[PDB]
Amino acid sequence: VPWFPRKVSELDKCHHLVTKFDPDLDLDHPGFSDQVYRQRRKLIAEIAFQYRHGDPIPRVEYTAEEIATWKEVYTTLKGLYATHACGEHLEAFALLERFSGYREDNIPQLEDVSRFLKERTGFQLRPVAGLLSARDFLASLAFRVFQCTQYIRHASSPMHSPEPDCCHELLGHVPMLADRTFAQFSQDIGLASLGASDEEIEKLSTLYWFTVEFGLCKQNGEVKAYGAGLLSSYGELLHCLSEEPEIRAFDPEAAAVQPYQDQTYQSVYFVSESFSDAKDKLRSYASRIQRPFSVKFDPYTLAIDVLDSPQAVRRSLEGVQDELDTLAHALSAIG
Amino acid sequence: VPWFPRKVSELDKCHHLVTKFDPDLDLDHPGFSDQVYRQRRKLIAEIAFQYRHGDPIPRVEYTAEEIATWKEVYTTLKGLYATHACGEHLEAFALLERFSGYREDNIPQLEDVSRFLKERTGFQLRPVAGLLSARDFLASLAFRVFQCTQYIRHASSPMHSPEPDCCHELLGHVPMLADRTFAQFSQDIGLASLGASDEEIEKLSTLYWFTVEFGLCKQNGEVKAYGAGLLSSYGELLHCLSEEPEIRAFDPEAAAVQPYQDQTYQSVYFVSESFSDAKDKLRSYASRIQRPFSVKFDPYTLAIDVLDSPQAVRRSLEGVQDELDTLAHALSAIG
Amino acid sequence: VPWFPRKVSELDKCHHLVTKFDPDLDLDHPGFSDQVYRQRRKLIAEIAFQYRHGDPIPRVEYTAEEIATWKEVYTTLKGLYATHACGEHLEAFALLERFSGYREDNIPQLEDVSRFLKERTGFQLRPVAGLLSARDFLASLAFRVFQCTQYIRHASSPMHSPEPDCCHELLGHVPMLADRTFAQFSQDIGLASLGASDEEIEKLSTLYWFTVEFGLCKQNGEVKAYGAGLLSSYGELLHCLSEEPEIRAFDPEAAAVQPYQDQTYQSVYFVSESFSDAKDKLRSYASRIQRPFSVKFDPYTLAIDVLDSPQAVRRSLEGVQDELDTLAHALSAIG
Amino acid sequence: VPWFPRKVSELDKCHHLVTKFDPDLDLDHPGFSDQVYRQRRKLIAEIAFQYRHGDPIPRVEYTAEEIATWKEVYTTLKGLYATHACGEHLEAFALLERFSGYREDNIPQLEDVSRFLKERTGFQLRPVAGLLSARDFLASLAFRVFQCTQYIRHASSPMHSPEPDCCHELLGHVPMLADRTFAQFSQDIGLASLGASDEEIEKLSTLYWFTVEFGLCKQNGEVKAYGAGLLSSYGELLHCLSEEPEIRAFDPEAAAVQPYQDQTYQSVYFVSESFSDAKDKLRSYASRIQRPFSVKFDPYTLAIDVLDSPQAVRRSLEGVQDELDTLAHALSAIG
Ligand SMILES: [Fe+3]
Ligand SMILES: [Fe+3]
Ligand SMILES: [Fe+3]
Ligand SMILES: [Fe+3]
Repeated sequence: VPWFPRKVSELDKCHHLVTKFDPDLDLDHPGFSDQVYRQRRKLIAEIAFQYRHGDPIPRVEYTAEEIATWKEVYTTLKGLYATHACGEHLEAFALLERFSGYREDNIPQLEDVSRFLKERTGFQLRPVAGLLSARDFLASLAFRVFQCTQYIRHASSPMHSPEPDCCHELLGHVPMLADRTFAQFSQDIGLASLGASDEEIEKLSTLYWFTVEFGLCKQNGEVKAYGAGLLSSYGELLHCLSEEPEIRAFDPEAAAVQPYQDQTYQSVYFVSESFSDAKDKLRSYASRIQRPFSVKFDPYTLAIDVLDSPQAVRRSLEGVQDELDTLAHALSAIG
Repeated sequence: VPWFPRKVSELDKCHHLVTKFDPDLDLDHPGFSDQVYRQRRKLIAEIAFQYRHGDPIPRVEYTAEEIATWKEVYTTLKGLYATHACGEHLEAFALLERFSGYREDNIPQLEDVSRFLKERTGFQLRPVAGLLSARDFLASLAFRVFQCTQYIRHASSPMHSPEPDCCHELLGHVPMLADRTFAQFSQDIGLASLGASDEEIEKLSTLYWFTVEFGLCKQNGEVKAYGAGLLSSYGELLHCLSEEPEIRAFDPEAAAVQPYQDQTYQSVYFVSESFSDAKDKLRSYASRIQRPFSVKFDPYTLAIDVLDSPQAVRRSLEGVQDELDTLAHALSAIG
Repeated sequence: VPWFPRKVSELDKCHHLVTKFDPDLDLDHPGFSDQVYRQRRKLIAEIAFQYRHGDPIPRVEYTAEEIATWKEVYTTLKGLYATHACGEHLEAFALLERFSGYREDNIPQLEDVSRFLKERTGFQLRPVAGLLSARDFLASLAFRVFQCTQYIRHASSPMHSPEPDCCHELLGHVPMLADRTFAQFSQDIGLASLGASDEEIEKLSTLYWFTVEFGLCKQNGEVKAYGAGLLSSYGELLHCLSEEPEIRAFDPEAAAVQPYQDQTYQSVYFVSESFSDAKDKLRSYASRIQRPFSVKFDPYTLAIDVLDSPQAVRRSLEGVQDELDTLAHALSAIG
Repeated sequence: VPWFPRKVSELDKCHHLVTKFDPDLDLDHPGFSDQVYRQRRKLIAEIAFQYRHGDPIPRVEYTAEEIATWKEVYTTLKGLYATHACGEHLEAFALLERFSGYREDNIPQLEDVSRFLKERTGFQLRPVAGLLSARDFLASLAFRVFQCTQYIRHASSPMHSPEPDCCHELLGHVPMLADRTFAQFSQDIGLASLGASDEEIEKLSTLYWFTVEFGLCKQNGEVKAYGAGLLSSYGELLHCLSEEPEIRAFDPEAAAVQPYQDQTYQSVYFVSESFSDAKDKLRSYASRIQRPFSVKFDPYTLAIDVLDSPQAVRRSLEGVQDELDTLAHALSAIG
């Protein structure tokens, strides 16, 4: 049986011995002349090392050379939201320009966007250095905890980034995460990954690559993009509605074993009619995932309840009935 | 219509113009020769002033004269947990001696005990100076937020305290709050106080006085105490099972308009068979609480969904069916 | 594990193999000089001989003396329904008098009152001569099917009957069965009795003796009677609220093993605050009833679902999800 | 507001002043030389006139020539069930050949097949002469009551029938109605027609024409037919899988206003992936149907609860938790 966390406190200690105190190279593209950026890459990874859950995100000081490229990705891509982007993202980004502080000059710290996501849907961002485990990033996302990075792509590559940075996720991930039914859907991707096998971790990350990271929506009839990495780079948002890639309909099995690269612009895409339809289709795929149990996210204590017994489903079922009797008493109150 | 909070971010700004920047006197008993304790009372009042939600509780430095009285209330009342105290409190206090850091010499800081309650039930302790509003302390309690006071009673009164301190709540309130059934019960007391009138606030606070603050339980046949203030003082825990006060059965309306004082050891007590019997009896009382709506705690975003329409109950009921479809897909998985 | 029916057609064969084609004597009191009444009992018994489920009840002919003692029990007991009887039974009796055909001169046949119960709550009266198995009558009452006797007590004993007749059941059982929550209550006793062992069958029939057959209610503060046999005989309805019997509170375990006779007017009675509270106490008793499975009454096909696996509870919960999506769409429709 | 029934007893009273005591002609094709068949059509039309609910179906005598065309349709169409027909029908027709009494020589009476539908899903066949109101046949279907015709098409036209006969519905309708999901699905079509406007009756009947009467399924990958009239006539069952008609995908609104004829083999068909997917897609279409309320089928009393208030939704919701606490105590029983 593969391992999965139980509390958000247990999310740290068993996912830092595998993901942290690791001396990482600069980028997988080997060798940069960016040593003062590498020390900026080294200090930015050391914030997530001593960070434990419940402690706040320590704020990041920024020099102007990554602020100006944060400005360069801002003024390009915010103008690129009227082009080909999801309309749910447009109202979410308008909320992020008022609440979080999405601007050209000031890059928002990870705390104030985390305080935004707890007030909208209850997600929180979690600072982490690497994407080094595909399981642990998915196992955290079940806890309504999005693993996020605190670094920026380099000024030499301001448009295409081979690794997810704050320009990737604060503009691509978390404006989708401010949606309610997407955040329940993106969690149920991670809710299927607890104790899931390594090919199921791969299949869910194959699924996660094509309906959250790089996924195309359909709002008001017209097809728009809602993927995180689609709304993170310059030409790919122009590429997804362009027709030299092909857009399949979103299927569970076709997104389970889909081949994918990470460097050039992706060929296969998955059109999703709505975030709820992605949630209904993840309900079909998470059922057939073979597992000796299943898990329910217990959102009061923000934990995971293993349903490895009929008795465990019962103490979840009264957790439904204590708030369904709330609905039974609310329908008496209103009227 | 009275005012009630909507988010935990809105819990601070509309409950500090009414409860904070108030220059408080030392104690309601007028006149102490405790000026170096009054500046200690003043600095412990100002830590909650600029405290905003989402920020952690800053740690408190302690001089030895309140350490020794924290040591005095510890070695007496932990010895008084075999006598007349709840067994559900007893295993909880055993968890509080291991996880939170309860001992003789060091008083546990508020961050470590609040991070404990995130792991158990999802309550959090929130630092506040005064008990200045009886509505807002109940209005925060629906948000799974317990208003708590970071000061200590004076060394001249080590046993009886006229005001709730850390010796009141960190030994009386929180080890009840770590129970799952009592936390849902104590929140439903606060869930009736949202938008409720001032005599309904007073009816609920008289109810809160007799089934959370001073409430007596019944485990293993014998009657024990589970009240917060009962498990907070020297002689009162020996007084509640004594027969010179009378213990009534816990009733919805006979706890609503029950008279109460605060100085003398209390006469009337309310025996509760279990916390679930306290929960279903609050379900009967909060139903008849007259209100233009009812409110439901949204445990994902830690907020309140006001159900003032049939449409508002639906967007809760979609959250119930997405919760139940997790359960139906779990019962397919287990078996 | 003993035997219990699954379909309503399987209420017939395995409960007529043990309770039918039995040569029955006239009364358990030894010896009547009433051979024409014996032929009446024999013909009434062979009405239920070839009766299968889905067939209507064949109408019963009545001569002058059973019509006259029906008039006697009707004009005594309807006049006594103002005396110490349930007001819910009073309004249900008014509904029976305008709907089913309750009058002094004509005794109502079983078909019209059965069509009334399928109109109100969905019970059906089902003709059978003897109560020969205490297990099978309860296991029928699981199916919302009340086994019922199509004969009349003796004319020389118009007030006290040693056996349940139409003057017993049509006066005491069926106007309680037309109530919603008491029907769901009395169905849950048989739902507890499905596949239960012999001393569990004895305990559940013993409970049924004290909360359906002879059970006492409390409406508007005042104690009244709602039991079947209490509201079936003349002197017992005035005896039960007299003080020479003792009335304990309704308890799940103290009604399970409570001793009882049947000839003398009963000593111990069980006051119930409401039929809903009786339903909660039967829920708490039926929880602790030891059984390798449970059963859910599926009221669409009127059948019984064994929950002996999490898969069975899943395909039970899917119908709950259809009927709750019905409510979630209804709350969108209304507003 | 249009009129809708409330009980199954009230289903007869206000759907016989509008559909019964009307002298109907032989066929809509004007003029047959079939006077002794017209009296056979008349006596079948008069068996439904004095029919009431709860009163069972009286048996129908059959002479040779309606048996001889029942001989003809049973040899041809049962051979046409391995070809192009739904496999869920095939196991149901095998269930219908065993239980109901389906054979070549004896046309089964309506009582033995209606006793089967109460045994599987809880539907019942209700004898009626004409389909004269498209609302009332839909308004009955919400009650799990299928309006059905106890006559047979003439021997001169034994393969194509201009009107639904016993060969239409006992081979087409009821072996679909024995499915658990389809009976819930076909009721939800009728559940949208309560108090619905005449264009909504027409929109539902055009919907009912294309997903129950003439609807094509997709079982095990291959496309098969599950429509009632498709599995009722000779050449149409080979026509629907043929390619000179076109089979659209089943849609909510494209089935609502879809034009249709009745004489020529139908052009447009609606492929449905499963009966549950048709139930999900009727959940989407009947949601957007404008109505002053919605209706819930209360399957205990076999009646309809009109949900024109939040209070009416609440007395449904206590029915949910009453059988959810059944499920909550079942998950404790099993384990
Ligand atoms: Fe990302
Ligand atoms: Fe307190
Ligand atoms: Fe009886
Ligand atoms: Fe038809």
